[PDB]
Amino acid sequence: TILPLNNIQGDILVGMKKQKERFVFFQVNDATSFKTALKTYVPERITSAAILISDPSQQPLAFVNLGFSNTGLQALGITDDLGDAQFPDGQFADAANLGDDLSQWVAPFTGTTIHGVFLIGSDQDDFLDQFTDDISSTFGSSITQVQALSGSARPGDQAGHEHFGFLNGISQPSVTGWETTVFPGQAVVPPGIILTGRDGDTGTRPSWALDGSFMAFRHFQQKVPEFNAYTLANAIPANSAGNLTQQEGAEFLGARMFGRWKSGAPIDLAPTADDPALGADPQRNNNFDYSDTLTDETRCPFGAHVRKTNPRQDLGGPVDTFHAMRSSIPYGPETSDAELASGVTAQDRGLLFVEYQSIIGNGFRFQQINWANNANFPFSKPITPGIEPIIGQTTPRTVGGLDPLNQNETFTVPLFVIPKGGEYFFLPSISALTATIAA
Ligand code: HEM
Ligand SMILES: *[C@@H]1O[C@H](CO)[C@@H](O)[C@H](O)[C@H]1NC(C)=O
Repeated sequence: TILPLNNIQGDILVGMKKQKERFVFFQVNDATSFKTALKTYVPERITSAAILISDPSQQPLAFVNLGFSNTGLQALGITDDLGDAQFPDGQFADAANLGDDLSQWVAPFTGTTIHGVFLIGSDQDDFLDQFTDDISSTFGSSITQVQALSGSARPGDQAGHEHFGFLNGISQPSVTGWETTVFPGQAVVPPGIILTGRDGDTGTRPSWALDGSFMAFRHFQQKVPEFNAYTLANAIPANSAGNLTQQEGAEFLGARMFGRWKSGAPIDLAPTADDPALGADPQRNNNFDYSDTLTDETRCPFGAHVRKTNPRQDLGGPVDTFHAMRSSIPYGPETSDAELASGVTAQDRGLLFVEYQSIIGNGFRFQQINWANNANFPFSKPITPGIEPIIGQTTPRTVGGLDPLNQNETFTVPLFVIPKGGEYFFLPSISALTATIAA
């Protein structure tokens, strides 16, 4: 198969990888007028995977992608069942299943009023704002913006790191069907794991849904001073290499919780001390599979974030089904010295989380419920793994094995990641936007 890269919305396959991003959540007021605007908007602004892989000289100053919720499709008279079990009811109706404290959800996510989302990516505020204004001007009164959430990469040497300090966006699946660089340790999967209607997708899709994908969007607020204080209060006293200072033990505990050091070095490869050069090297930073630590936790806890969300050899071999693409971006200001010293969050910051898959229940939702929330996953281990400490949502939030020298010790971890809302969207192919959605 040859994927039509010019017809696939770029954030799905390639990722915008821009320094700034805005999510404009909207409701449709006038379906006919919306469709009329869409037919002029799409060819001019919707950015394909082909554009994202081209030289920067051939790229627009901002990229735009567009997804619809179930109620958005219904509002537009797009009534065919897309074949996904969770998409029709929306994420609010699924939130309790995910383990969410519903009291922390906020409008306009607390229902199914949201009809869709424009994602705008750009390396600069000015261009982000101009392309946002272009949407407002093009669509006019045919839509109402019900929320805009804006994110930004962190500054300086923290570019690409999320707010707890950890380098993000290292490990992504690679799909067959196009010409791409594959790094050592990177999963290679059929395109239908990500793209609806392609090989590997087992969902029952309308023909017009070919080369779309489902987005799980999550708005997470992060509690950074609290996370930092917890690592200091529970600093690991020693590892195989020797005794740790409190600061070293706190850094190590953070790395044990994630499965990677802040630099990106995976603990399976660097189990006792950071290796920043390894973290920065994509030829090496993903080249592990837990095969050296299937039945012990010295090299990596069973319940570390990355191991829970991608179990690699814990599954007994390569498995296509549960991989997904991520295109998340941090939001909010840096954490001040005063904030860190107090140990108490004073500003709103976090992650605008974006995960793409053909089957919501096999990607985001499987990683969340079957794996992260599941105290007995990974299976068949000599010590109960417990709840994933970063995003696991089962109480008590108890995780074992964080101390490599006392693996039976359990850690009860306060929740540092608060879901504030989210939605399930479908991003059609570019042709489907104008030939089906706007018909
Ligand atoms: C604020 C919340 C979150 C933060 C701060 C966070 C942070 C990170 C970091 C630092 C990494 C390691 C870098 C990498 O491998 O790319 C990572 C990996 C990953 N995360 Fe998260 N994450 C969050 C939420 C989630 C959620 C909710 C899920 C899914 C339910 C998820 C799924 C994944 C996956 C699939 C990987 C790659 C694993 C691999 O292939 O080895 N993350 N995340
Ligand atoms: C390692 O730490 C222990 C206390 O936990 C201490 O007794 C020992 O002297 C330390 N080792 C050295 C010599 O650094």
